[PDB]
Formats: sequence, C-alpha cells, structure tokens
Amino acid sequence: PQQQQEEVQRLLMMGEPAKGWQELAGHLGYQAEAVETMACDQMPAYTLLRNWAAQEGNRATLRVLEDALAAIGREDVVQVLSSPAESSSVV
Repeated sequence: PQQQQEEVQRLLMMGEPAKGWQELAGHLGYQAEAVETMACDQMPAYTLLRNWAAQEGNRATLRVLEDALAAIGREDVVQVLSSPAESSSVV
C-alpha cells in the first residue's frame, strides 16, 4: 500500500509530469483545480493514499488501484514495480 506510492512515485514524479498521477484524476474523479495542486500536494502519488481514499484507503485500493491505472493505461510504473531486475538465484 504505502510502498506502492513510495516506490511507484520513483518513476514519474521525478520532474512533475502531467501524466500518470494526473491521468488517474480522470478515473479518480478529481478536478483540474485539485490536479493543479496534487502535483505539489505532498507528492501526488504519496497524498493519493489520503486523497483517493479520503480517509485511509482500502476502498479505493488493493483492486481499485489497478483499475484506476489500467482503465487509462498507466502500467508504466506498475510494470517497473512488478519487474525491477533479474539476478541472484531462484525466485
């Protein structure tokens, strides 16, 4: 849950992008007035847990996270998060 923002943000946030966190707002039911602040509101991906949830999370997570990101096509980070690098031995 938390590591899902602390790690995911380490792919798009770097540079304050207009995609990803923003594209989520489309499925998250947000607004430009807030999308404008989200980019600078204690990190969009970090605040997302409290912003998207509005209390803590769970309701808009676990299964909603993938939908909210897949319905728009934002596996750019999900892919990275679920595929860092191969090495060592065994799974």
